Amino acid sequence: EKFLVIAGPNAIESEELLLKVGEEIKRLSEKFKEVEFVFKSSFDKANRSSIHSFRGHGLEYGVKALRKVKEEFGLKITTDIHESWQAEPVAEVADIIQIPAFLCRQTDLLLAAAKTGRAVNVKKGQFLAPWDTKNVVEKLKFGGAKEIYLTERGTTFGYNNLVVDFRSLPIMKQWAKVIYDATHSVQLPGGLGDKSGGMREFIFPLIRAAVAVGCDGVFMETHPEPEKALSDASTQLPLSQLEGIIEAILEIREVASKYYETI
Amino acid sequence: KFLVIAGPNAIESEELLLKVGEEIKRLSEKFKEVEFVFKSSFDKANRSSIHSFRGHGLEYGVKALRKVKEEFGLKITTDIHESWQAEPVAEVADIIQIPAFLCRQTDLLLAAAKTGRAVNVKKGQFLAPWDTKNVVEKLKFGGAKEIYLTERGTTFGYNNLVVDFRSLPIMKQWAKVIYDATHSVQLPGGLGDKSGGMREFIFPLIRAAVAVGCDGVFMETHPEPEKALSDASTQLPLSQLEGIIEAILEIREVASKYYETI
Amino acid sequence: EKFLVIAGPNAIESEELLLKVGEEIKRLSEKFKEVEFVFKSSFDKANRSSIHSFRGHGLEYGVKALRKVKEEFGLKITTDIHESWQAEPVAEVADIIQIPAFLCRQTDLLLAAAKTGRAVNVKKGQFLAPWDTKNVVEKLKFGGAKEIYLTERGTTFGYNNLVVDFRSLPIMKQWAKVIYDATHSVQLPGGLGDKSGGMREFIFPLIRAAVAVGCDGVFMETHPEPEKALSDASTQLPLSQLEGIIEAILEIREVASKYYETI
Amino acid sequence: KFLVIAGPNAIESEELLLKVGEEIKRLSEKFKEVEFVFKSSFDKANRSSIHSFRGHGLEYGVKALRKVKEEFGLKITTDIHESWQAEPVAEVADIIQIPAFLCRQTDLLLAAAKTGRAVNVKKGQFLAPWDTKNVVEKLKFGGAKEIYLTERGTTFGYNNLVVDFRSLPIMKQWAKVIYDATHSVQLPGGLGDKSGGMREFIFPLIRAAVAVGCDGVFMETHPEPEKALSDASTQLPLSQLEGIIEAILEIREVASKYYETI
Ligand SMILES: O=P(O)(O)OC[C@H]1O[C@@H](O)[C@H](O)[C@@H]1O
Ligand SMILES: O=P(O)(O)OC[C@H]1O[C@@H](O)[C@H](O)[C@@H]1O
Ligand SMILES: O=P(O)(O)OC[C@H]1O[C@@H](O)[C@H](O)[C@@H]1O
Ligand SMILES: O=P(O)(O)OC[C@H]1O[C@@H](O)[C@H](O)[C@@H]1O
Repeated sequence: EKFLVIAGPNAIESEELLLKVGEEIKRLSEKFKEVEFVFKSSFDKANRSSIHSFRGHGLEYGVKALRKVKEEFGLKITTDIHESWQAEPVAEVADIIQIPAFLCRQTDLLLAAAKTGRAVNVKKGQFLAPWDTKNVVEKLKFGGAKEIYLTERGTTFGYNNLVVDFRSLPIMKQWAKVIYDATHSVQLPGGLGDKSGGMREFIFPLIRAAVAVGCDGVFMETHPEPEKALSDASTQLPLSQLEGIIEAILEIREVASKYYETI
Repeated sequence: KFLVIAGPNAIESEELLLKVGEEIKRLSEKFKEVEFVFKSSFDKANRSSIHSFRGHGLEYGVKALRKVKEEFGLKITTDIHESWQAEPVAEVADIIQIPAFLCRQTDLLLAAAKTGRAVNVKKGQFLAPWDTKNVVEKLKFGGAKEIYLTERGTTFGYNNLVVDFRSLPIMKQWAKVIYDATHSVQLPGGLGDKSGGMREFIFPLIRAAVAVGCDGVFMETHPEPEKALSDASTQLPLSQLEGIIEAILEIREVASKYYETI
Repeated sequence: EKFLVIAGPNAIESEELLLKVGEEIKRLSEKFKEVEFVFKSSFDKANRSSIHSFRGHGLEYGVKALRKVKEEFGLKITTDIHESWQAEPVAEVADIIQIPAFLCRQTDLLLAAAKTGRAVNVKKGQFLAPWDTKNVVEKLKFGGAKEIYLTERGTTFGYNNLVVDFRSLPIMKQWAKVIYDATHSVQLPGGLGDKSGGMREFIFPLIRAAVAVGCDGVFMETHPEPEKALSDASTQLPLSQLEGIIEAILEIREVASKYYETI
Repeated sequence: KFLVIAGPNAIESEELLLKVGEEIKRLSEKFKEVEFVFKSSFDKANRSSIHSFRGHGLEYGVKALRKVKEEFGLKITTDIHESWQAEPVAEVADIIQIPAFLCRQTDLLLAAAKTGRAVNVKKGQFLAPWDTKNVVEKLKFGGAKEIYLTERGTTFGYNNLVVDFRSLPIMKQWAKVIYDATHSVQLPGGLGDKSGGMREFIFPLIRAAVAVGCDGVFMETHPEPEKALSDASTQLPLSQLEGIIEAILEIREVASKYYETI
């Protein structure tokens, strides 16, 4: 099957940032024809730790910027919703509606996404056990979703730390396509006090682990200059490294694929 | 004075709310040293299963809660799940409750603060005690003046929660602290299509809460927990409420002498 | 029943330190007649994180120093063993043989303590679940132990941190007398890099929690000047505070006792 | 070259050791790119139950292991539990293994280092990856020159272990790293009087280990795990060993190009 790579800047800092990142993703989609690229970026960070952190420029602006990426680069789009009413308008541009980790249990939000007809990707809550996502998929199917994804993004391990239990990949694959979020999996929630931290040095090794185990795609946030990102600056991958990382996971996936267990 | 938040988990009917409210009123008259606040959710917006009980709607819920406040003269508290619900709920709710999974949703917090009502935030199972400082800050920015933080357990491996009592003194640095004696013993998704829990530990842990030191306790109670349409594994039998309250007042009286300052 | 208080300096830094601490414990045992005091101190710290940390002055010296405390103050004694052969000689002075947390599963060590005829107190491993201690008691009974204690000293919670799940008290009470270790429960394993850290400000509050829940005794390490301790300096209680803490737990125990559930 | 530690968990009999040793020898001849080390414990000193299988003694165990080394010319590794066992075991063991629960016992570590043999320490379920720096230091102080650190899971709530693969690169800073594919999927005391485990995850996680990067893998194997007198829930069927090894060599070959330096 076609491997999915969801990538883009964490937040829509500006329409210009999106086009800059989108141009590279478009170039990569031309080379890596066996990959299905989906451009990602949030029109709003509705769950920042601090009231003083960057949130975004609103839904209207965000959708407009995302539509510009799809229009100019012919790229598929995905962004996350935070309250039920946002589903309808976001569905106008988003091919995949993303459900935030903390909100993976909010029935109304899941139902709102499901009835749009768009695909739905649920970030697995840090409080959820792999087998607890079965009910998440059931809600979505009940709501009309035909294309469902579950994203592994780490589990609460003590305070301000997350661990990735790779056993979750084959488990969640029993009821949905599985995506591995390579950048949030290394973040240290609230690690910096007023903001979450992260350990970039582990992004690549853990992504190699994910593809060796077997998943249906990877989620990677990238920015031209991570250090200047208005959000998740500790975990966003330098745009220049995207190509190399993608080539690596395709190679590892190929050599490992024959050993992937049938679920 | 000591705060005691109690009532049925979900508003299964205003009939249920009146029966429980009646007992809470009787206790209210018996323990003048305590401030009772009646709690009940008009909607369970985070059930594990799509087929589980959610409720009868915000309008039915607000009406029933209003009945309780008018008939028993009890303060009210219920939780909201989306920003637009803050305003209508503020009509009856003396304290607006913010769900644990939603403790980081800025718009929900601000919406609650805007109503001018008191705000009680359930500490997320994914949050560290010190991470709540930022939660309180958002609320103050939103104009909230009476803010509470509720301990309800922390993710400990899969389908299990642990109560780190160090959180009580830590959170006390920036807000009034409440101990949720009901959900702290629940086992998330432990029953497959529902969450479980161990009632035998409710009392022991609540005794620990007052020995450590907290500004109040949160306890869900139902006449027949077994028949509850929600959180049946953790809800306390209405008949046992009085005994537990008297017990925590006694322990608090003696232990309060040692509560550390600030 | 008579409440047990196990206290003393973490390690036998010198015979003089033991006598100094012992004099205070003797004085307290005279006032708190309803309490059964047991003097504790390790003749060896066999599990320090660093090879450069203080271990002790040997078994022979340690036993001699402990015997001096029992002889001079008529106090009961308890110390921990690390290998099977130490049981016999330690049993000569120790009324209660303590089994280290990391060693709570070493069958031979448990058996060695059990056959001495002395009481045995097992520190619950940081890797053990409350219900896993049942088999620990079974081994001891099999080995001849008639007086068994299980000590709560925290559970691994993420890295370099421990949490106390007070549900363990009523659970372990099903098969043994339960002791709460008020000082190790607040330590941060390896928190200081080459040594473990600790948070003293939580010692008293958590001990209040333990007695409110209900236990058969408390374990508290104390030192005249914690800051100068050659081990566990972050968690040892100033000797001057011992009396106050003891009085407090007796008061809380009394008021709470009528509510203690029958196991 | 890549290290592969394999063999039956416990020395149930030298007969069992010879049968398994025979297959490991055959693989040894088939994969010259790999260095095989035969493993088997002469004693299970940490069983949950007093009634469970422990072994036939150090003398019987050392003799059987010596048979394996002499008949198949395979290096040997077995674990010790008390300081005095280091010396006699060093007679046959090329690598002395230190049990996870005992990774902080200074005298055990020093005793192992003194023999001059290689030392492989199972990382305690209570240890953080960075805490192992001190473990290696003790061994160097004791005179050890060939030191390994083995990842075998970390305590994650009750009766469960999680593998934090970030530990591989972190521990690589001070020792050669081995991934225990067998015990990493075990569920401590999960079966009441014994530990459980989920075999279905052994292979997937071992693939992750080589993709991340490690100096070797540790896998316990038994002709009929079902009949094993120990760790029956995690031991790998002898027939499946070849396939898994070929698979990890292939993955390692491709992924090794990306192993980060230092
Ligand atoms: O405000 P902090 O704690 O940095 O992090 C919240 C972030 O974590 C993720 O949910 C989002 O990317 C959001 O920006
Ligand atoms: O998993 P289930 O039992 O469906 O729901 C979890 C419960 O935990 C709390 O958030 C609510 O009271 C809710 O009903
Ligand atoms: O060397 P560190 O890490 O400080 O701590 C080991 C200590 O933790 C407890 O088992 C003992 O009291 C021992 O001294
Ligand atoms: O709980 P049980 O199955 O008795 O023993 C735990 C096992 O885990 C490992 O230390 C040993 O291989 C031992 O046999």
